Amino acid sequence: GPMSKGEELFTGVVPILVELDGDVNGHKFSVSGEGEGDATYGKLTLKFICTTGKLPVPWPTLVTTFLQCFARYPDHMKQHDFFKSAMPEGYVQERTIFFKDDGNYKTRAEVKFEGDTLVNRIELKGIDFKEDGNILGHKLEYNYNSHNVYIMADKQKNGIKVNFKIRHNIEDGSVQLADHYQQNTPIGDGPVLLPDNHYLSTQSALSKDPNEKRDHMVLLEFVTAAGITHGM
Repeated sequence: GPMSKGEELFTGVVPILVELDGDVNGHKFSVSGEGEGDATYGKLTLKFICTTGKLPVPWPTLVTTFLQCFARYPDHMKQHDFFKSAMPEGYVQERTIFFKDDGNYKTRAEVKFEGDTLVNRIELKGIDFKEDGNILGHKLEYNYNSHNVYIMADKQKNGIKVNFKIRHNIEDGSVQLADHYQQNTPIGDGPVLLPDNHYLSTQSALSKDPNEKRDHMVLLEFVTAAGITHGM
């Protein structure tokens, strides 16, 4: 049987909407995204458009901000899926992202069902970026590395927490570190699943739509949970 009501909402393909309101160093920008997710396979397919013009930061720096409820949790781990258990009312996802030797992003997002669509709505505030640094200078390669992140329960606040480092490839062969600190809290009062410590493993591919003239990103992602019971 299902371990939560929300688990049942993800057994097939679900449409996705993403809306981001951004302000980096006083530059305001907006991004809209559309696509589909299939948590049976842990797969996301998304297209984002900057509706205000050229995106003032590199697209790869926003990948983590733009849906962990679509992670594939194997049968033996479904009791640890906090993200689906918060649905349909959803969760708040908050992060500070510290870019080494550069500025920070602060983000607040709500992830929930609106009608039949899973919607991620984000406010982003970026401050203290260098005008000619890797971010505002668009020195990041248009690609993305794979990452394994360590999910832990926050029992006192009835949610989950995670810290992880994202590595962004730079055009000179160096790496720009983006240090993530993340807190997720349920929006509703209902019971949720608080997990044992485990990993989410993510693989992402970035591409372009050949028929899209606007500044945009196509994102394909695969996310799966992996446990550390080590029963052996």
